[PDB]
Amino acid sequence: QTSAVQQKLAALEKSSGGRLGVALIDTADNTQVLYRGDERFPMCSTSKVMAAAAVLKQSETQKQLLNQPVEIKPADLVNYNPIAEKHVNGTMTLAELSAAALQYSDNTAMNKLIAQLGGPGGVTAFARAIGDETFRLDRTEPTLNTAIPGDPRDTTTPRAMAQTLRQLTLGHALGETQRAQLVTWLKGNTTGAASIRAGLPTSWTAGDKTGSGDYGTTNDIAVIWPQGRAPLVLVTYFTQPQQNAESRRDVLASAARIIAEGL
Ligand SMILES: *[B]([O])([O])[C][N]C(=O)/C(=N\OC([C])([C])C([O])=O)C1=[C]SC([N])=N1
Repeated sequence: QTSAVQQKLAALEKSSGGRLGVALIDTADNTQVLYRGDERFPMCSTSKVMAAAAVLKQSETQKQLLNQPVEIKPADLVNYNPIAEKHVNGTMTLAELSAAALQYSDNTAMNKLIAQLGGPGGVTAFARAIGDETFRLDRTEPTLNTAIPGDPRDTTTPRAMAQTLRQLTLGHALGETQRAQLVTWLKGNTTGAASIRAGLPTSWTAGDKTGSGDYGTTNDIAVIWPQGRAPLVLVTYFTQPQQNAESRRDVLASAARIIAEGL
């Protein structure tokens, strides 16, 4: 079946010239709305939620892990390091790295999370441990953002990422204190007002993690507390046919608005 909402998303996609993937979970009734929900998309920085969550899981058995210092060296800097460059020849704690990765999309910070987990496969292993059979992280920053059409590296599906984000932020994949920490981090994101949240009333509370990469890849994953009802989880992924395509956060906002309309 094709619902009215799915028809509108396809219309949006046609006008956009790219490929759009959407997955909604409404936690009031657990119902789902998907558009290309089982197609793979490059995650880009939306993968940082899984990495941060994996380190939060490690911290459940190490009370001091989030305060553990990690050395930042000049050679560690990559393409986008707004927080880590302040700490070169110094240290950042794993909490500071997590916050920088999530709230500023610092890529050096992400590489330190990946290293703490033993490499990209450590992030994938955590995904599997919490029931996500789809997620895969294969590379570090910055090459995990190449976003080449047809490449399975560093991809997931909208369906899988919505389910995982629900389990991490509203369910019991993490301990209570760690879940709260992840939600606090996402709610303090600085990069998201033009993406999913631009399509929802600005008055609704939400947290999100954006992603950007080559092929004009423009992504967002969000947990949303709408006024008067149970939270939503919403994934919007978008990627374009040209390697040097421009960002299209407006397409994510438009997808979110269509979903909101549909409630
Ligand atoms: B993540 O997807 O937010 C990390 N993003 C990147 O590394 C890319 N751009 O990030 C900045 C510079 C902050 C931006 O302009 O979006 C990136 C990697 S490949 C590419 N074309 N853009």
